[PDB]
Amino acid sequence: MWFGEFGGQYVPETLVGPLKELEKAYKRFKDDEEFNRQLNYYLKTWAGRPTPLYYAKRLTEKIGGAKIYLKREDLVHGGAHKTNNAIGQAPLAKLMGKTRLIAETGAGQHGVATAMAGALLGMKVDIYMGAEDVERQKMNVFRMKLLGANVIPVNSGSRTAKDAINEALRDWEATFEYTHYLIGSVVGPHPYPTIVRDFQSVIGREAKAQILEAEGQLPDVIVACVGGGSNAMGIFYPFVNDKKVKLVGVEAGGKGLESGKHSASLNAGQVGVLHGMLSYFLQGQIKPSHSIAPGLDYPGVGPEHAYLKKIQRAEYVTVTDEEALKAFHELSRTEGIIPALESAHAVAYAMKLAKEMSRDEIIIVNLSGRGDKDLDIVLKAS
Amino acid sequence: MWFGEFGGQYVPETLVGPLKELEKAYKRFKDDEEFNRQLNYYLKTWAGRPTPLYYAKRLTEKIGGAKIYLKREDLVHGGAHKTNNAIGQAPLAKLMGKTRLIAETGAGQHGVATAMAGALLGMKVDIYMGAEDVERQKMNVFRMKLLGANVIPVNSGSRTAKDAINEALRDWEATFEYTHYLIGSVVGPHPYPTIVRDFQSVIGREAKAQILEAEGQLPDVIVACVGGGSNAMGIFYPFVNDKKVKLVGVEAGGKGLESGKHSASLNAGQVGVLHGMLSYFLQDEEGQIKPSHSIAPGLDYPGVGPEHAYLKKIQRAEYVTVTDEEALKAFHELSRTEGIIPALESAHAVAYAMKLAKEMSRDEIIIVNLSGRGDKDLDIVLKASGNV
Ligand code: NA
Ligand code: NA
Repeated sequence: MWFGEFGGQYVPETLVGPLKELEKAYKRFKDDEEFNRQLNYYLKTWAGRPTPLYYAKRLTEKIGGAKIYLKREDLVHGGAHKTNNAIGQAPLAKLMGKTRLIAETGAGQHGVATAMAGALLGMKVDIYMGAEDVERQKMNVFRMKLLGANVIPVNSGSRTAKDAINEALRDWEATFEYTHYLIGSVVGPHPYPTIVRDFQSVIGREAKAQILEAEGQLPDVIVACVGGGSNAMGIFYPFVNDKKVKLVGVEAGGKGLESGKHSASLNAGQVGVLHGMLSYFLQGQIKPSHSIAPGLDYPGVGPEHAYLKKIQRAEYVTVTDEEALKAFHELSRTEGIIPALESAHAVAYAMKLAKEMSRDEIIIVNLSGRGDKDLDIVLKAS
Repeated sequence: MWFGEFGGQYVPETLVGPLKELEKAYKRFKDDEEFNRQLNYYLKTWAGRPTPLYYAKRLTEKIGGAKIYLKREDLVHGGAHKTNNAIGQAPLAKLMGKTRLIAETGAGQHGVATAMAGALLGMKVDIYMGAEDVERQKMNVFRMKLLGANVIPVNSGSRTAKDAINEALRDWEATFEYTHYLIGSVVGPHPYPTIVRDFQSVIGREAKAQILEAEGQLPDVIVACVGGGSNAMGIFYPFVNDKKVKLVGVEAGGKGLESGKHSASLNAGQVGVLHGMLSYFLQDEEGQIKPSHSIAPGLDYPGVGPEHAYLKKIQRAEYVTVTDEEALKAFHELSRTEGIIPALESAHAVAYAMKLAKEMSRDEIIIVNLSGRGDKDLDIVLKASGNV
């Protein structure tokens, strides 16, 4: 329910029933042999798991310190770690007798991931998306329609992600009998933060096993970018108990901390209730965020990261638009891997951290996705 | 050098030393322990091999006939099988003491794959590309420059693939001391058709093991799309001695075979010489390579590998055509039905597999090589199909 004081289930009574039903359904299937046989089989044959753990040899020699490994989630079907979550939540919903999936999206990336999972399982999929987001993300919207999903633009208020979230809550409230709300990150009321993190944990369990095979030891640092925080928890969570591993989350520094134009909820937001959870967001009411990485452009952050920060298990830092962009070009030229701009934040801070560390130390960076979707954006910038 | 009567080494005398040195190095390293260790390590950690074999249940049942499995080359780093070849050849060139990679590309996908490999190995990369093809493929070209590669537009001839290949050939002739010419399909002068096939054979080796594991027997048919024939030879080759295994190569039918606007070299082409090989080519009454059309840019290659010409002669493999209309429907169909957006080249294979399974019985099996992912083609498909 909670992670320290963070988390919770602060929703209108109308949503309490649907949430307990989700929580009970999850408790039953989570460890179920048959449900896990279906999920591991989709992740293998359909999604491509396991993803490799890659030694960035040339980048490492260039900077001069720590060995840099990349967890290559960029190679997941769809090009983004979000697939892991969406393909876990979709079959679950079908086991509860749901014929429909809804979800909201800002950058369009969870939109794509959900439409894909829906196509696979033959469920209807409706995606809420602010009309201003729709215009900015022409290609993700087309991807969604290609996969057979309906994209409902929201043409009220600020016409942004905040307006789309609310419209999806009102929808689910009306249609939970047959509809599952497929939340995209480790946010929202219990049990979503836990469910999402459990479905992304596969990343860390593989990474863990892959670095023991390659180096004979656990890593010294694990770096990962943080929007809501699903890829970060995914890779962090199997190492939470291992005291020797530093966990570093990298939030979107945007145009700089002092400009207002960033998405550093943990580093600069205040605690509050939002989206049915107690955590950090930028604010009284939500204030707008910004990031060149569209997936990091979300006012809030996960309550389990809020917790890890409070108890100091994990450290959180920022990287600017300019820093991520240079790391986008760096990894491309030096390793032949074009990273998602979200992932480039992690890479950019890994590059800074490596410089100050010893040649015998080890950083693993969660390369949360590939850069193909971001080519237009980088072309306007450069 | 030969596959029956096709293949050969039809290049100026200047290129014969370079091609002997390449053949000598390949025979030295092909079975070398360390070379294969490093190659397999890259193919695993950098490219993401193995790729899974995926059962498309929903599609199979909708059609109501033979089983359809997709070999998921769309998941390889880069989005396409091409990477398998590029990461085979680039280290080989380095071990030969070369510091520069050059390459032809028409769709831009091979040039991207070449750029990625050169970036990894820290080699210079020059990509020759038809000026008309540069204009039609702005994101693949941006990808190449992002990767550190220089792109060199070709304004000679019809400014298409054919001309890029010749300019590539002319450059290598001058610079072969330091430059390896990274040929991107099972084409070119010997030893390239053999080499490229050998580096794509991994696909069929994985598929053979995976289908045995999944079904307890070999496939009844295997379907791959054919431009130059790289991905098809890759999946075909480890099954060629398995006599019962049908092999089907699907070529671009374009607007229709009777329209001339297509790219079906094996079905409608004549025997000729181009690119330093003897194989099948699309040409007119006066011998010149005719322009090739397909909605799938990677099947614009105006000829085909000599080994496919050989397999067609001895009727080991069958070769068919599929139209733009048909491939485009398969692209939509696979996206809705399996949530996998295929490359338009691969959608040719799927389209044929969908036609073939319907006629076959429910206990027969078809492996389709899903050669690439469709992200690169979305601008094309939105223009063709429309903004829904
Ligand atoms: Na945030
Ligand atoms: Na052809």
